[PDB]
Amino acid sequence: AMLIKPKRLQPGDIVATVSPSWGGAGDSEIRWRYEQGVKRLEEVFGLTVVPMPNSLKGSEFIYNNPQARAEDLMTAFQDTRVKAIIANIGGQDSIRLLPYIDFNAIRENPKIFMGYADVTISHLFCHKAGLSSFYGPAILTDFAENVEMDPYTVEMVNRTLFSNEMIGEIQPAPEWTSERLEWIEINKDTRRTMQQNNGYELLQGSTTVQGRLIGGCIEVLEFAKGTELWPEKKHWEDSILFFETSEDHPEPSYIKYWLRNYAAQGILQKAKGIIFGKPKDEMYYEEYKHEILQVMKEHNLEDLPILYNLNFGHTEPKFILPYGSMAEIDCENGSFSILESGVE
Amino acid sequence: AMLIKPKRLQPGDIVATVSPSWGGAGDSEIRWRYEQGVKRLEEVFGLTVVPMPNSLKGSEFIYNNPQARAEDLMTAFQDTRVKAIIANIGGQDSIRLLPYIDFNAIRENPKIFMGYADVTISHLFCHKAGLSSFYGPAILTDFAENVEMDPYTVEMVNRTLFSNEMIGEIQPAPEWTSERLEWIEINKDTRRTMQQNNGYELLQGSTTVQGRLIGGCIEVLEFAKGTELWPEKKHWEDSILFFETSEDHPEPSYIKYWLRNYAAQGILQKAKGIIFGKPKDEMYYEEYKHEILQVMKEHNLEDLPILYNLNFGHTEPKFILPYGSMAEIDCENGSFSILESGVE
Repeated sequence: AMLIKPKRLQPGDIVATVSPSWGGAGDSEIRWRYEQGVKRLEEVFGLTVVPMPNSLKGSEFIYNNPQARAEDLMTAFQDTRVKAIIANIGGQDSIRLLPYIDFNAIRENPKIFMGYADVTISHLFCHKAGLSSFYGPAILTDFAENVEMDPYTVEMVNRTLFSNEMIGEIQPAPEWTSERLEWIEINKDTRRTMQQNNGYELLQGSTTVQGRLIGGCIEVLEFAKGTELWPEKKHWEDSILFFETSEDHPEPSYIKYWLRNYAAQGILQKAKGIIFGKPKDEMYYEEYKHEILQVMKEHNLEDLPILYNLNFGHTEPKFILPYGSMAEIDCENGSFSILESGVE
Repeated sequence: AMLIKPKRLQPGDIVATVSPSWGGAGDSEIRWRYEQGVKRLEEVFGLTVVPMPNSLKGSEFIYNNPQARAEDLMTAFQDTRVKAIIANIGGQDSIRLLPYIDFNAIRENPKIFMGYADVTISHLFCHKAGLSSFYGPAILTDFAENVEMDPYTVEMVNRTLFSNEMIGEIQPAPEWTSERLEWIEINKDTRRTMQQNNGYELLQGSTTVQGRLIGGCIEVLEFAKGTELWPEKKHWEDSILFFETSEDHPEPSYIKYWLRNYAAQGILQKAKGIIFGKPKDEMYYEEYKHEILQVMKEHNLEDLPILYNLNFGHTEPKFILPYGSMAEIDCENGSFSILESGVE
């Protein structure tokens, strides 16, 4: 392993919230939702939440100030009190933070960093600095789930961040949702409709493979390709890639194009296996499988283990993927496991 | 200059035709269209046209055999009798040729290579080999135009490939088209409806900049990012970038993402100017403008000269852009010029 494993959380610890992308958490009509997420962090996990100075100044300020976003991260990391850093929400332009990041400040201050979607860029900040981060729940989307948090997400947070024991087998969620419910306070007492779940889907493969995890939102990863933010070649060696599609529902052909580029970099030929998150609203659920299998066929990778319909990405509930942690794709059973603890 | 300038073309010369991407040129109901385009090269320019062994074996074969596609490319170069190579048509999967390219075969045999769209990847083959190639007309799209080749396209071919004089100023075409007329022989005497062209639009800038051309199809350029097919850092210094959208009609927001990536690589900061080809069907004509200007605003580049609606790309008629040749954007006169000769 080439990534520092951060120390586990425990009640009483300080957790900093940041807005590395969209600054919507500071907005007047979305603020209620942020405070609700904070409320769950304090009550369900016994944590203390401290927002970094610029993280709530509104989406207008934060957009025009990518520099202000970066120093929030630096402030959060350089603070020895802060034990974990959780992104409020994704967005789309956190790549503008690139020339303002002190990677050394991350390397010297190892701690839990969590988020997904566009926060993937921030995960590449930690990765390059040599720090293992966590692809998982964000404040506005997961910790602020109306009425009550999903027991599945809560369980997975306890196992990955609050326990130093091996995570192990990851079971599919009993139900799932991606239903659109506007973040206006009039809806805080309304539950979201849950669709029943199917379980994991094995597209191809017939052996049990083991590799370290790397990847994220497949759209967002394109933003960093060709840049200095892109991980070294040694990181892709013997790896389990995880991809997931965003809320914008990318056309099946774009999934094909992007996978073709991973083969052009030689990444797909290095992988031990691949896992895919559940598409939002299960849109293009069948079309995506066609394009994935076509690419593997085009590049003679028809024996590379691929798991489908996992509970991570733009669908709730989620589990947590620690970057660099050893994972396992059991084709014989169609199961997925993380063969170590998320935290030291 | 860092790219080798090929020898000029003259009557009697042998021109090779290749299918680096879609191999539909050899299909039984399209072969007529190939022969029509060849007929013009033989009669208008007085050239001898020779098909490469695998280039007319059909779309299905050529799709399943990217190595055979590369073997055609290597054959055309290594044969000292061939003075020019012209792609038949674009596609989407020419990136799959990469594992079969001998770059030493290209740099030991400098000659004219011309094409566009997905043939951008093949231009990067020449680019890495150190050869100046020509972003322009292909066989099936331009030369095989029904009833008659557009004089504008014919003029620019003679001014770029047959003449070792300074190309000079490129004037906008009076009319334009990208109408979908099916390539079946019954439609051969039916002409395509033309649209009116309103000239070049300067989006921003007020200076006179000079730089060497580099770019291509902005969608296809994405295929090569992060790969060893991506041009060295020295090639992006003091450059005039040319981008163009394909027939897929990419979302305006995707144009924003890609330009953000160029800004994250530091490419946009090193640019002397940027030019954009007319999008197909002029779809998202005004939407693209906003996204282009929004990106420049995000990175403090609002003084960077940007020309819009030039006559290259997925629209007929076309002019030709030699990679690496010294170009110029005159914001005062709102014009575009090439201060070099396309051929030696």
